[PDB]
Amino acid sequence: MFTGIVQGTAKLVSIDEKPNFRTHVVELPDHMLDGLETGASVAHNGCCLTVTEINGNHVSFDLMKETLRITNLGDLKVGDWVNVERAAKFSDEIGGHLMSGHIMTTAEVAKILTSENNRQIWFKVQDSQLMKYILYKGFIGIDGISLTVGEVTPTRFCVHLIPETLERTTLGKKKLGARVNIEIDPQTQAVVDTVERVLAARENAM
Amino acid sequence: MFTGIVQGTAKLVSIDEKPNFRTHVVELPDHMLDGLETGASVAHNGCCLTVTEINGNHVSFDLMKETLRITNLGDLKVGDWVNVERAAKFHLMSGHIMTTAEVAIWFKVQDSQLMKYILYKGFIGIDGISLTVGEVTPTRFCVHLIPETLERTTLGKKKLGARVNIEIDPQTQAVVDTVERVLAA
Amino acid sequence: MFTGIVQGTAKLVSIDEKPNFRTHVVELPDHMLDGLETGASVAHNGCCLTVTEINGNHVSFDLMKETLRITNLGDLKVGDWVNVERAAKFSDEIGGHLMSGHIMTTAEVAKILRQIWFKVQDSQLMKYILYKGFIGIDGISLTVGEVTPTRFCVHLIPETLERTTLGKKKLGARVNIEIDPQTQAVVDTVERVLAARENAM
Repeated sequence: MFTGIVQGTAKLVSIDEKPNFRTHVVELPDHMLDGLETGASVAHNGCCLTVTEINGNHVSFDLMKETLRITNLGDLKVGDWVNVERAAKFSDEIGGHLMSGHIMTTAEVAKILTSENNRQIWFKVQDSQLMKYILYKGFIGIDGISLTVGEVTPTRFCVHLIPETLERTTLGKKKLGARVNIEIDPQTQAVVDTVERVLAARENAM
Repeated sequence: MFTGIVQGTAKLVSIDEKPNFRTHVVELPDHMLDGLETGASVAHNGCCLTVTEINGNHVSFDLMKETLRITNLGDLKVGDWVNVERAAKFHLMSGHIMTTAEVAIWFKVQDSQLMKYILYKGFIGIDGISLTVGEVTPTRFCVHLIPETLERTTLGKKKLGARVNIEIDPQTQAVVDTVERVLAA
Repeated sequence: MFTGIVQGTAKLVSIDEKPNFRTHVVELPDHMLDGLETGASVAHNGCCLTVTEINGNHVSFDLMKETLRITNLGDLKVGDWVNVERAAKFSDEIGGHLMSGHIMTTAEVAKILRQIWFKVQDSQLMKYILYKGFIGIDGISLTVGEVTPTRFCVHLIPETLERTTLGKKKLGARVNIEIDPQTQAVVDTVERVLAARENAM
């Protein structure tokens, strides 16, 4: 599990390609190393990966072709940067929302409205069926970033940013068109799914 | 995430106003400073804000356009007090303000349409305080407050016509929306 | 708190009966002993219990008379096995599906094909048991398979089957049930809302 509070941005240092997967080597922030052992789970742009090897501030991970296909991770190139977050423990506060690290969909940066001191981004969902999990003032995961859902529509939703966000993540550098990993708030999906089942159940019981 | 159990009140000691943006400096109780770091979340009157700077017990937070638009924080004046809560650990609150209400305790809901989420025997977030809804009407609702609560928050000091931040219970919102979308059909 | 991720199985090596309570001594997997102290919470078959004593790898707990009729723990005989899990630790990575170790009812295995069908003791609770939802069985975090107004099933993977005592259960066996807390609230909110909807009429 993750909080959506990015602990750092790591740069992609090398890619080792294989038939069924790809190896990603990142240079991770020094503070992220203590306690870091192989097999640990780190989120890359919100996608949960496991440590395979560590060398100084250089950490390794393997990506199955599914992951590459389904997330923006498969489009990364060396020198590119990702948001990183180590797994959450019971002693950590949840600065954001409780995130799985499970990416199924991506969204596209549809529009950016920049003004003095402010930045609002609009995203367009790939799966409109998913908008039902994206509520006004709700939570949403973006490239591993926990964010408040601004105005939403049937096909898009937007978010308002603070400087802090722009200074800690890669979000601010994403251009129009950019594909971002999306993660629906698990707790929200659960609520919604549960209601539908109840309503279905009741409909039949009639 | 927050619990809605206020951990303290803090005094606003500095305000930096820029177009569509403020930076508030609050003086935090020493017991809330423990383990606080920049980037962390703290809710001010139920509103999630992010620490930008720590100077002793003086803690900075930026307030952006939407925040200013939707909450009563922009109304704060130096020397004013806010309900503060550090982020939860292991009612469960998002820290996302939907609207504000006026003390009419009975509250007159500014955006009356949101009443569909304010229900009897239900939870609600008032200025960061988790509460259960008492009686309602189409335009307003009531909450029953207790002594410790009044003393430990700025809610006590809240006078007729004063505005409060309303956090809709995320669960209820999800349910309500869901129900309608379904039963619309 | 608990995750629904069973940490092991332990054999009941002793039962000391009293009028008001009972004492079960289990033999805990060695891996579960480091850090364990009296007062520690350990779930047995998904039911939260407290360590009264530690004699080597044999750990003691007392069980209230009520808890005994209410759960399957009362059914235990020396030599029987239980699912065990220590409550979570600060340092534990957040995982599983947070369960409180509180058993609302039990169910009987009614058919086995691994797909197990169950029969709930307190059937008013079926409204919290939903297809595709979560359910706690003898402290195991599972997913509800098909459901009837009477019974529900689960489909078991071979690991689980050999990490827990679930796979060893036979027809007519009683299992401890933990209703997903968040599901209750939701199920509850729903009905509230629907009510409002009619009352507002």
